[PDB]
Amino acid sequence: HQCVKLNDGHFMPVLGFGTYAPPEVPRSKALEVTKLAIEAGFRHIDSAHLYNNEEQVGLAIRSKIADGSVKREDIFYTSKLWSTFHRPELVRPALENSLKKAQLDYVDLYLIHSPMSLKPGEELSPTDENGKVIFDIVDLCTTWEAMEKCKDAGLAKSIGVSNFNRRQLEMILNKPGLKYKPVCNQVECHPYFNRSKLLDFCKSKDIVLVAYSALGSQRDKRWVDPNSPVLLEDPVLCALAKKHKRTPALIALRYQLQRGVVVLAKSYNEQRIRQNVQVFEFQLTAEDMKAIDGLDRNLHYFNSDSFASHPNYPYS
Ligand SMILES: NC(=O)c1ccc[n+]([C@@H]2O[C@H](COP(=O)([O-])OP(=O)(O)OC[C@H]3O[C@@H](n4cnc5c(N)ncnc54)[C@H](OP(=O)(O)O)[C@@H]3O)[C@@H](O)[C@H]2O)c1
Ligand SMILES: O=C(O)C1(c2ccc(-c3cc(Cl)cc(Cl)c3)c(F)c2)CC1
Repeated sequence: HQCVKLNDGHFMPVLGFGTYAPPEVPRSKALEVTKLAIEAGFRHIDSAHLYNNEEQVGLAIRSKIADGSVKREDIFYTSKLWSTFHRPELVRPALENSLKKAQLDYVDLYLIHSPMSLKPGEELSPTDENGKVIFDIVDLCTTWEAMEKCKDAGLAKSIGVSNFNRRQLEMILNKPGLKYKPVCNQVECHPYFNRSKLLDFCKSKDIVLVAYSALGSQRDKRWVDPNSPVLLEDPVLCALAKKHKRTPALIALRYQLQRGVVVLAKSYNEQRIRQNVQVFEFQLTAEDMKAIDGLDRNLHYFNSDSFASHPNYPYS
């Protein structure tokens, strides 16, 4: 039930529910499982305009609020500005549109989803006559300024970023007249890509690293190489799981918590959802932690093939 204090004074629960499902998963499932996650103890819910599920996620919270299970102030709710909305004048309207879909007065946290700005307009993934995604050039410091206006108007209690590397964080950090540092940076983080260098950097700046694909990602065929290793079949995680008689997933989650990383976990399965809350019931030894440290293989599960050429692609 622990939270971590953010550098603007707000608190964030260290365990979060990921809500993204691919589009073939029907939208009514996001409503169901967000309800199950709250019943199970999740209070930190991660969504995004890209996910096409914020209305369902908002309806889940409203329902659990109306049945007396939680109050609005107990729920930590996250959304993200998609990359077609980086131009500063589009940021407050994008946030306001998310608030209307979810039917909430504020978000607990608003993020820049990705630093790879994209052609503004209505399509989430605008593409040219030759199938290429269409980039756009935007000064992210102006985007950030508009983010800061959103906190001031109280529509976002906290603001942060996602998928930034060190050079992009410093750019916000070294901004003349910077009012609010980012509270966090949400990045792909798991034993095969542990981001120890970035984590050390964010720790020195009082910026929380938040892990996604902490369980090795959904291995979606649009993005993930089928030949890539399966995180949860890893013999060291499996050996550790038997020792504590937990599960591999639970080893992977506990690893992030003990190194001070806030960890997300997606599951659309009732039983696995309730299992993940058990991450608070045990602890790994310092030597288990070193063993997991040695799995790092610089492996990004997400294959960028029209994105590697983006000037702001963060694995450059
Ligand atoms: N900011 C970004 O760019 C970004 C990028 C990616 C993701 N995210 C967010 O963070 C979340 C990241 O997670 P992810 O979507 O990449 O998937 P993930 O958390 O890495 O999970 C991958 C798979 O593990 C399964 N799983 C969950 N619990 C399990 C358990 N106890 N035992 C065995 N398997 C289990 C799930 O399958 P089942 O559903 O069948 O249980 C899930 O599909 C996303 O949902 C999204 O909210 C953000
Ligand atoms: O859950 C998410 O946020 C998704 C996602 C997954 C990955 C990315 C992403 C991938 C690469 Cl290779 C690079 C960057 Cl900056 C973001 C992204 F922008 C969005 C699956 C929709």
